[PDB]
Amino acid sequence: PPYTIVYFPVRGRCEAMRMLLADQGQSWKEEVVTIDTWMQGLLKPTCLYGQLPKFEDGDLTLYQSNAILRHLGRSLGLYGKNQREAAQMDMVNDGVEDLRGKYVTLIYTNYENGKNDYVKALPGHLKPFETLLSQNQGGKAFIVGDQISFADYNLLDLLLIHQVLAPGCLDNFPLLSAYVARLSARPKIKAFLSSPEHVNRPINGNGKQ
Amino acid sequence: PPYTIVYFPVRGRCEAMRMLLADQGQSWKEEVVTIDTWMQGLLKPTCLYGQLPKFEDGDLTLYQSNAILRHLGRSLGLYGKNQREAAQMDMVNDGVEDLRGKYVTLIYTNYENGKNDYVKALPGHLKPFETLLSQNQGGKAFIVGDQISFADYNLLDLLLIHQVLAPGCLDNFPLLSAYVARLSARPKIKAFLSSPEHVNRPINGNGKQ
Ligand SMILES: N[C@@H](CCC(=O)N[C@@H](CSCc1ccc([N+](=O)[O-])cc1)C(=O)NCC(=O)O)C(=O)O
Ligand SMILES: N[C@@H](CCC(=O)N[C@@H](CSCc1ccc([N+](=O)[O-])cc1)C(=O)NCC(=O)O)C(=O)O
Repeated sequence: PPYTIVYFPVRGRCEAMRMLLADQGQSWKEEVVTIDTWMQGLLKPTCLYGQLPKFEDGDLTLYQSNAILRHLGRSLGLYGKNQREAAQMDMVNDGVEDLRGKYVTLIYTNYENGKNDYVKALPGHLKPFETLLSQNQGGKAFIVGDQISFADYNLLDLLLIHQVLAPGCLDNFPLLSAYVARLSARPKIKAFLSSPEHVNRPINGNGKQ
Repeated sequence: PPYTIVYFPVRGRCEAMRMLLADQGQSWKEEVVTIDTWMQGLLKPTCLYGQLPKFEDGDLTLYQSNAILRHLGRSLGLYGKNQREAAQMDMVNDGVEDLRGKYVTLIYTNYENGKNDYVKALPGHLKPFETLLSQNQGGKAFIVGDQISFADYNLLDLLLIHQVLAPGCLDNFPLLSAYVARLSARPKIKAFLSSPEHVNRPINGNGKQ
């Protein structure tokens, strides 16, 4: 510490880590970068890959949203209790990323014509997560193990944004519906989901949701 | 152990882990699944996400190529010496994945028309890796730290396949050119790169390279 998040004035690839820090009683400094500030002309600070977000933990600067999640997962003890749980948590997080990549592609490159085809193929992509829950204590606890991990926060966010995209996409998935209701019920998270800084902030950076 | 890899008869998303195991004196069992075997019916829905590869370490089954790399990175001690190096190794591996995703998109969905545009934008994507090397002992050692990690194996593979795609794409990058020559010089890897099981195996699953 201290923690600092540099990103656009949207949820996107930072709402997951913002939920993690908030649930673990942590506090961070929000540093906004408008699209005007980003793209305008000759301006280049030191963006490794040229994109955002950028995280700062004490005197450690990091890039890549998932690399940041795994960092907080190691330092804050949210990466399982053994090798098996660690590997399974990566397998799950990667699956979440694959679907998140598709969602981003839809919103930014083919929202109008692709929406119908996306929502139609969606139940096929959400099914694996449903299967994972049943295999672990009947989906009573978390995606992997007994305690909450970084994978749970990323998965929760993926499902929350898909409920806005497709209103009843979880109806055919009992476990996933209860899983979202359960994790949202947690006092720390609930406070965040009902916070002005979260509500007033749009999901994506183009008005499409 | 024992180690087992289930995948298509191509390099693709498994040549990196095959180099890692080979360099660490490990031995695995190769289990091939033809495209014909893929299209069947009842004997098919057994894959978590519905894709490959599938790795087996003793009595631990895993999916997602990157999750498998990180697993071998923890058990075989190829994940750095501290938190900083671990986070930086993830940041690098994720960058490699982003470019690998683009490469796969080109080869399978737009090889004919997209090739020229890809090769033209390529030097902009390889630049970050060049910058990383100079920042670490002038690119004398490895991508991160003093010892070889899983990130190095994945990066080496990404560059090797891009040299086939675009013959002189590394000419403008001194450090990356020496980095590939150095890691390829390693006796264990060199033996693998000159092995029949590797040579006779095509890079992608559609004849395009
Ligand atoms: N693999 C990377 C991808 C990072 C990424 O997508 N970065 C985007 C922001 S997320 C998507 C996004 C982009 C822009 C806005 N906006 O409001 O302007 C909102 C959301 C970016 O920097 N875009 C600008 C650029 O490429 O130069 C990661 O996970 O960190
Ligand atoms: N994010 C995942 C992606 C896995 C993946 O790309 N799986 C592909 C194989 S790699 C690319 C590939 C595909 C097919 C062949 N082939 O010879 O038929 C070769 C390579 C697959 O299962 N494709 C079939 C399907 O989607 O059902 C990971 O890294 O594991």
